[PDB]
Amino acid sequence: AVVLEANDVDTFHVPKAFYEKHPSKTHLKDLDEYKKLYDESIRSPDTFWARMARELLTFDKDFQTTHIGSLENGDNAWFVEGRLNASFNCVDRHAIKNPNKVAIIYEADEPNEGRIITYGELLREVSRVAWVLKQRGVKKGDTVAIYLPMIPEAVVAFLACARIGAIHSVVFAGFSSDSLRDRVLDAGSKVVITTDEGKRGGKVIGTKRIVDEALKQCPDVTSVLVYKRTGAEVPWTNGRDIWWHEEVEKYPCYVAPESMSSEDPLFLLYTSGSTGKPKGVMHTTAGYLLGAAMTGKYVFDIHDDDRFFCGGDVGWITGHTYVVYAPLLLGCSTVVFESTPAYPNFSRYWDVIEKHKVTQFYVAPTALRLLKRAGDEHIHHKMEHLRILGSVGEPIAAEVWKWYFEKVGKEEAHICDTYWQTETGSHVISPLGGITSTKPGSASLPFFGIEPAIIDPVSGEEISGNDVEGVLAFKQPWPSMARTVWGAHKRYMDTYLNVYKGYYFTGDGAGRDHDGYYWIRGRVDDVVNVSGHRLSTAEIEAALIEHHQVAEAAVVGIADELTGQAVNAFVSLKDGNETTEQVRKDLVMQVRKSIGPFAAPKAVFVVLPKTKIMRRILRKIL
Ligand SMILES: CCCOP(=O)(O)OC[C@H]1O[C@@H](n2cnc3c(N)ncnc32)[C@H](O)[C@@H]1O
Repeated sequence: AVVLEANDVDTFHVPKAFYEKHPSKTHLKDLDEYKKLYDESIRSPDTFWARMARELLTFDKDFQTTHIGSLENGDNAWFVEGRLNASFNCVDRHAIKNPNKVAIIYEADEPNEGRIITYGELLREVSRVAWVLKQRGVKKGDTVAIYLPMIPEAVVAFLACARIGAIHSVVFAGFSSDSLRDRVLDAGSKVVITTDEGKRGGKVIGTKRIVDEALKQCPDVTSVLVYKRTGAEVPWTNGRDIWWHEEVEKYPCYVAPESMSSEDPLFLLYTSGSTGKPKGVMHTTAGYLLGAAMTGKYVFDIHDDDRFFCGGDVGWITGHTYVVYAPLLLGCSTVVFESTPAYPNFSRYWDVIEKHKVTQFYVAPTALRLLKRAGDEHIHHKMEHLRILGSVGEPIAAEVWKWYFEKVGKEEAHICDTYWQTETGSHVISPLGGITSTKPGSASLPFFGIEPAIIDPVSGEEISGNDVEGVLAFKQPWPSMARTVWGAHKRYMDTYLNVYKGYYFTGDGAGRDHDGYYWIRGRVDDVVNVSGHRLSTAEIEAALIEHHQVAEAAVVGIADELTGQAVNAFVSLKDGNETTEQVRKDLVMQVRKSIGPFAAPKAVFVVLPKTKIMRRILRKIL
């Protein structure tokens, strides 16, 4: 009984109403077909992933070799001779079948201020922005920084970069000017797409003013594409800044999509790591797109006429994979939500679902716990078409699971706790919608092409059998796996492939129970997740140490109901001219200037245990 977190927890089947209220049948017949297809995906993956790639993707030129490389050397290449384009698979091929089919369902910050975009309209707007970038010097292989909020213009900026072969480096709207500047210089981006101002939950985000303050140290940026979101008077540097609505009307509504290799870099997504500077994880085209289409088809049970809603932001891989690519690849409607879960009221999430007849909802448990405390007077909507409920970022608690199952799902929808990371590109351990039975707090079985292993951290040896515990690792590579860390492959190898040779190291502790289910126990390294943002404790410590009156700094993350994790900072202060309260206030703002407002610590305590600072003694006292 080594796995104590699985003691007495029971299996939860798919509700009988799921099958009764289903428009069609699910993609897999039963649980055995999963096992049959899963064992095929790990025994002979070369034949498996080849059949899947041609069913879900349409290539310019066919491929011959499914996979070469290994995890030992970090030289993985998938579908090496194939050629394709991301914009074609997301827009063009669906617009060819029927251009009047809905692609994007835009729900603006204020209710009843959105719009509905068809695949034909999406192809035109993507083609126009593609032309604007081409006429601004964007060539194949260049990087473009996307500093946009959750407006439909963000999805257009994604595929416009992919249509011409550019590499889009999306920066979460709300990072400080210093964070944006660093992500621009590291990727060498010469073009940046942004808005004049942002509108989230009634508050205004001065995006354009942040970009201006960031570009003061980014000289190589020569083009800024600004979209008029609020129309407020914003600083304008002429010759460099250009208005979206002005430049868009100059160029044709169609452009030919650049043929890309399977292993051409598709995008960069900068992810905070265990140490040093935030590193830009890279994903190629064919493998990543196949990962998104596969998980959408089998985890979320996405069909043609479905309406998909993911609460994640585009600044995160959740919005990358499941707001943009996975739904559009499969040809359904994706909901682009610009507001907060509690604006103007706590029923907003469900207001959108009922209005747009959403079939699949994807939320973080941190947002569920906040709405659960508010009261059940807000969730009185029928939400008749809600079929798959998804959680991400943390294991869903048994009490939160029941609320998600009864109030939202009406005891008729399948809850899927999906475990994955930015470097996985898509779900790796998750239940299959309408197939896999679940356990509250467990991520259920692994996905196709995911061979998980429990590793003894001290011994570095794999622990076989069930009812085992250790750290989580993958034995063989999968198509969606990240290919490198931009500008630092050595850092990529040491972080993910040199910890346990022949394995991919997730950086999480895990356990496997008697039934074979997996239980994610959280990060092993110095990494925390606050409000959906992945932060490094070492990075926050460096910002605090920069203060002239901070001798040393120590930051540790503990559990928190409001934001998943809470960053608590221990600081040592020399004598100074201003009091501790002023320094305490000045220490929080200093972190906001380096990283952002969300990186602000919950509390700072002027105090230092050492032998090497013991993080455990600092956490346990809290
Ligand atoms: C994909 C969400 C955002 O991705 P990021 O790369 O920012 O963070 C991934 C990490 O979030 C946790 N995590 C994510 N999903 C779960 C999950 N379902 N259960 C437990 N922990 C989870 C795991 O520690 C993981 O290494």
